[PDB]
Amino acid sequence: DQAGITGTWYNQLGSTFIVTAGADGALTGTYESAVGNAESRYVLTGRYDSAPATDGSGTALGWTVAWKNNYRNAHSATTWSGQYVGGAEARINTQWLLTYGTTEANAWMSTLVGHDTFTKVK
Amino acid sequence: DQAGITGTWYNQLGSTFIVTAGADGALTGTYESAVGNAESRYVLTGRYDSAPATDGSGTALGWTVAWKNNYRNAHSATTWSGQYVGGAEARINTQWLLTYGTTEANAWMSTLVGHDTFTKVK
Amino acid sequence: RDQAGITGTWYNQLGSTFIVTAGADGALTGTYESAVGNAESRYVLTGRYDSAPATDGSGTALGWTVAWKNNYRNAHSATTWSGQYVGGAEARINTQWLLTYGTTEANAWMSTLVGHDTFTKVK
Amino acid sequence: GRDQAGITGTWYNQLGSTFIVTAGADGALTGTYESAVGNAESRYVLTGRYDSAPATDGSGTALGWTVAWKNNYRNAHSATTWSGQYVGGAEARINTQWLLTYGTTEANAWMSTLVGHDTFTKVK
Ligand SMILES: O=C(CCCC[C@@H]1SC[C@@H]2NC(=O)N[C@@H]21)NCCNCc1cc2c(cn1)OCCC2
Ligand SMILES: O=C(CCCC[C@@H]1SC[C@@H]2NC(=O)N[C@@H]21)NCCNCc1cc2c(cn1)OCCC2
Ligand SMILES: O=C(CCCC[C@@H]1SC[C@@H]2NC(=O)N[C@@H]21)NCCNCc1cc2c(cn1)OCCC2
Ligand SMILES: O=C(CCCC[C@@H]1SC[C@@H]2NC(=O)N[C@@H]21)NCCNCc1cc2c(cn1)OCCC2
Ligand SMILES: [Br-]
Ligand SMILES: [Br-]
Ligand SMILES: [Br-]
Ligand SMILES: [Br-]
Ligand SMILES: [Cl-]
Ligand SMILES: [Mn+2]
Ligand SMILES: [Mn+2]
Ligand SMILES: [Mn+2]
Ligand SMILES: [Mn+2]
Repeated sequence: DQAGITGTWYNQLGSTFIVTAGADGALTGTYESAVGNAESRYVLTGRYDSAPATDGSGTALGWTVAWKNNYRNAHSATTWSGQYVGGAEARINTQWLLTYGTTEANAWMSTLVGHDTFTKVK
Repeated sequence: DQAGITGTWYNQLGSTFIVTAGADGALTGTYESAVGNAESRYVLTGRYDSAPATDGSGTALGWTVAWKNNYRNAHSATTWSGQYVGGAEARINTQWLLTYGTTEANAWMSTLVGHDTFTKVK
Repeated sequence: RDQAGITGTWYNQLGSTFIVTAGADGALTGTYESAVGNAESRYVLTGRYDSAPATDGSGTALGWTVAWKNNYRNAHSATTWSGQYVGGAEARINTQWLLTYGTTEANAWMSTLVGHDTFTKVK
Repeated sequence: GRDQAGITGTWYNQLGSTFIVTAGADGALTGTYESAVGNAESRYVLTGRYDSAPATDGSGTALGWTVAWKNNYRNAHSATTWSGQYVGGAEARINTQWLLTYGTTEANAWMSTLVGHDTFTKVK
């Protein structure tokens, strides 16, 4: 699985997800969002299942982007939770949560939920 | 900031969240869950907003546990998204997604959602 | 307004059947037939939509609840879908859903699934 | 219905919002919702369902309901759905996660839904 997951992915919004997987269970790389308060690439870090089930089940993985880089700071972070699905139509299917910083009065409105699909198709 | 986040946190389930924060925004550490297909400590990694807003809002952050250990492999990953609230009694408020590896037929049932609040006292 | 647009029979990606009638002032009523899970046949659904939506190209907010009891079985669970109706050439209802099942207190942490369903008038 | 009388009544969550509901013997939830925060004033219609024959075996009673945020004063072009369980006992509780969706353009649909969680008890 380490082969398939490593590389460059794109989601349904046009965002670019560059990731290296290491055989211990680590995800590293960068994220460029096509939408939102975001410009250029952002450090991403995460983990995946190093020894996944060989019966057809996807490989569970997740990663986090804190939306601060050398250009702008959106005071938020997104975590993607999902699974990688091999086969020729190699896909990474996620649900995500995006939290931005708030006062305590506004905390009830701090988190967005959504879902992305990535493939390696430019 | 890093002094504030770094340390040992416990959520409402009794889980143990050991995290180190770097100047760059990095999060690293170990997570011990008191419930679930989990045993002993799992590797975690994430990110946090290195330079939060100046209006008294919380610090955005998130992290991912892949639930493979030397002892247990639950074929799942959890991502936590939320914010660090500093003050006399510091708090991390989060929402999390837990995805487990499925076939494509059962993908619709692959992701639990919940909310965790971590404090510095058990 | 979108009363007629929403009203009808809709199908999601799973193959579930969503039969809904939208009333004059924002009521949703009808039945849901899941193609998956611990479910047989039609279940009662109720919901609300925004009966006076913006007209600035934005979707129409809605949501509804199914409890997974009918006369054939009881899955001790409810799902809520929250979403928007998008009109036009091919109408679509785009949703995210929360499925909660009964649990003890110490198992509450694992009570709720989340997912996304897209309904069209096809398949 | 089992918990048809416990569920029924006037609840409050952690934000101070007010949840006034009536359960029917076979599953229906009807009532009004008055949010303490957000783009809302006064009461909004709500409808939902609950499991009227719950396992009387440790488990909570699964339920869910919806508010569209339009009434005679405001229209916030959004809807919230709560799903969760009623837990009876000495402190009856309703613990929920919620999804709030608001009308968006197609290019902005990605940002259309907030998730959160509300705890209701029958004490102001
Ligand atoms: O936009 C970003 C950066 C990343 C977005 C990209 C996601 S990540 C998941 C998805 N997938 C993908 O590729 N891109 C997208 N941070 C803004 C969050 N919001 C701050 C805020 C504050 C207030 C508001 C509203 N909002 O109103 C109330 C007052 C204050
Ligand atoms: O248990 C875990 C990881 C432990 C983390 C606990 C969370 S993490 C968030 C929260 N916060 C905290 O501290 N602990 C808790 N992985 C197993 C997930 N379940 C897989 C599965 C498969 C099937 C099912 C049901 N489930 O039924 C259908 C058939 C297949
Ligand atoms: O299956 C159903 C009813 C139908 C749902 C259809 C959804 S609704 C959203 C989506 N959209 C669509 O059309 N159909 C799907 N209720 C689940 C009850 N499960 C109880 C339970 C206990 C344990 C488990 C796992 N489960 O493991 C962990 C431990 C114990
Ligand atoms: O607020 C409401 C209704 C009241 C909700 C009360 C909730 S209900 C759940 C919770 N529980 C509880 O008691 N009160 C709270 N409608 C706002 C819809 N949003 C419009 C919008 C558009 C854009 C934004 C941001 N917002 O970003 C900027 C760009 C576009
Ligand atoms: Br923003
Ligand atoms: Br499990
Ligand atoms: Br089941
Ligand atoms: Br608003
Ligand atoms: Cl106001
Ligand atoms: Mn808002
Ligand atoms: Mn189930
Ligand atoms: Mn599980
Ligand atoms: Mn936003």
